[PDB]
Amino acid sequence: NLAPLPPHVPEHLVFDFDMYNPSNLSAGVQEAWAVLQESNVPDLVWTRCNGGHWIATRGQLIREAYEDYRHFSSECPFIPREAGEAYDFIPTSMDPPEQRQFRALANQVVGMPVVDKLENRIQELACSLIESLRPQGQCNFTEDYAEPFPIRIFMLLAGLPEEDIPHLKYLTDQMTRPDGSMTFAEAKEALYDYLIPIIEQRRQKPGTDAISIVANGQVNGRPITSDEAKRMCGLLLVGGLDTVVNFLSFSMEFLAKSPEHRQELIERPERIPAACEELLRRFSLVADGRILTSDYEFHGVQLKKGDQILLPQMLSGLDERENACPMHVDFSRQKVSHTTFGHGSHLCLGQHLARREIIVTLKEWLTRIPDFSIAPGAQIQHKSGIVSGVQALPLVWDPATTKAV
Ligand code: HEM
Repeated sequence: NLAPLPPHVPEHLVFDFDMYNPSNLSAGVQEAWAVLQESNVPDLVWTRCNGGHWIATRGQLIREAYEDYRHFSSECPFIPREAGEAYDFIPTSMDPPEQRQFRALANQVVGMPVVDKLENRIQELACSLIESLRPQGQCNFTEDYAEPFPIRIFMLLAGLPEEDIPHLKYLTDQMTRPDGSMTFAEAKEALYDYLIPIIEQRRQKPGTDAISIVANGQVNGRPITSDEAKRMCGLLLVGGLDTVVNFLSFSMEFLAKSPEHRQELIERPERIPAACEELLRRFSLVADGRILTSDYEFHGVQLKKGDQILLPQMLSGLDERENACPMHVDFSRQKVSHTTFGHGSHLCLGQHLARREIIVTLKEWLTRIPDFSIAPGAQIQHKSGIVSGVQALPLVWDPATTKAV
């Protein structure tokens, strides 16, 4: 379903990419997107799918667009428009200078100091989940570890009941990888029906959980509103539930297939940090955009006020101009260039938590279960959207090759 080409678009710039169902999906998600970087594709293209929108295909353009909030506003950051429209998360649907005050608070909740404090639980929970898995010689990594690990830590941070997971998780998924089961607004509403009561309850009787800190926070010398708090917490949930979860499955899927990569990490543990970076570049998975605040001419292409443009954070690091042999995983690259956690003022606050969750998992999984692989005849399927994912990850191993700790 291609929408009719708007008048201002040179037909030579058309490239019908469907962000929700790329063509090469079988080959893998990062691979399906990278077709945008082939020689036959202009740097800046227009796609008639999902209502028509621009796509910047190169690291350089993406970084520029992200730096430029004057022209490229966060107001309507999701494609399609109804989604970017219904989207009112804070600080994500705001531009500087307004953005800054909400950012500062959100930072209080997810920042470094919080990670440092939660470190022992992270380490505790991972060791526990793995040890539990170890003797089975088989899981569903996606359901068995990728989901529980990050979510339980979040539920811990937020002081929310583990029981709300399934419900919460469904709504989150609807937003990033729309099912067709519910629209963005319907989905936004449900997450909101959820948060409302809790926030109220934490304004009256504050805790030490993330929600309490948000609900009772100060912004521009005055108290945050209830609606504002609802809107921050809404974002925290989606990052908490939907990002780390998917990243881990790509990395684990990759590790299950590359014995040599596993080994390197086992023998030269000092490399874990460099490898985490490489994996964040290679298995990057977020694609959001911006809205043109006016007519603007960008790299010789005429953009019209109101046009949306996708600036796929995923693409910067896969771009050959940025990284030689981009599709190749090399833990010892001189420079790992990516924008996996974004670029500009909206640079991801949860990056610290995310990095801690990844490193712990690698170090801990490798220690106990150094040798594993994908279940014979399982066919791994990726999914595309704002946040790309893995559907299921059937792994098998010989219990006799594991090590208890
Ligand atoms: C795999 C890990 C993650 C990746 C790849 C990721 C990616 C991103 C991206 C690309 C952005 C900027 C979007 C934009 O400019 O439109 C962002 C922003 C944000 N992320 Fe992360 N995210 C991850 C994990 C997390 C976690 C664990 C949290 C905290 C629970 C989180 C919280 C946030 C927040 C609060 C923002 C907004 C910052 C602002 O608007 O100034 N993210 N993330």
